Amino acid sequence: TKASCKLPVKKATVVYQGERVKIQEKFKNGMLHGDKVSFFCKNKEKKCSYTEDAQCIDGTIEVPKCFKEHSSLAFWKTDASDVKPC
Repeated sequence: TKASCKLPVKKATVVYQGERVKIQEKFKNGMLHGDKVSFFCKNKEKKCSYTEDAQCIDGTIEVPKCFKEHSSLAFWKTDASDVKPC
């Protein structure tokens, strides 16, 4: 009775099983229920980036607010997906 999720982004990069990929591609057909993937983010307090593990649920998933599909005022020149881990 485990359904699948739906890539909430068309170009999101997460770390599934310690591997960096694009949920919009690897899971182009939605993500499997329970699938755990971390998103890349940055810490203005530590000046480093890290990962936010996520969990796919029966047809529903809650991506970490950290991720920002909207750039608007991203500024800087190193999105979390391309930052060094603290």
